[PDB]
Amino acid sequence: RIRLGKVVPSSIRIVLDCAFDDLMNDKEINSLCQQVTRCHSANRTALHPVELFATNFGGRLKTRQDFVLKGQQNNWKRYNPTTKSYLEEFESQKEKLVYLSADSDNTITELDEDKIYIIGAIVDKNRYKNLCQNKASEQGIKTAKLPIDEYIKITDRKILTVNQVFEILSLWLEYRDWEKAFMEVIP
Repeated sequence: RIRLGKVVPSSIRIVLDCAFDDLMNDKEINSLCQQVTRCHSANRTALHPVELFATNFGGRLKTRQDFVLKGQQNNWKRYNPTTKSYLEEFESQKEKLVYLSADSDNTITELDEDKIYIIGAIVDKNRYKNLCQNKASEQGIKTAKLPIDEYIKITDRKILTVNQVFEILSLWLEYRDWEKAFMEVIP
């Protein structure tokens, strides 16, 4: 791709919620692990890089990572992995958390610089009905989906990966146009 303009970092924080390794087999972990790297690489070159968080980061996911990258991950900026839940890291900013979920009745129309956007670090999330709605709802936090229904077939929407959702958000900061952003990532 070709990026127009000067790189200005963003205040926004984006959290990969990695507490779902109960759910996946090894192959799915291996695949999640690659999508995590991919989020970081798209962040590395964004026009407006965020602070990327990996919460509840551990277990088979951390293992697969160190296995594949052999330590390069520790050199990643602006990248904050932590065993703590996003609920802990952001104890003082709970009302600033937004859990993204295709099942929300809310829709993002813009991202705010003061907010914290969560992506469930889960593969084939389609086997799990309302999985991320249930979780955030139970926590008292707001959920929202991306405003992309006019651009994606409902059966493809459910198939969007963790880096795809990240890339859409990152690319939105650059173009401030949800359709330019979406099209850049999908076709």
